[PDB]
Amino acid sequence: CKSPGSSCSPTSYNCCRSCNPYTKRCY
Repeated sequence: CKSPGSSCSPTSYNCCRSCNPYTKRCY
């Protein structure tokens, strides 16, 4: 899994961190 600045739509599970909704990527 990813964690930082990685593309996410809402709960795309692309990252084990969280989805930063300003960049539509992870924190």
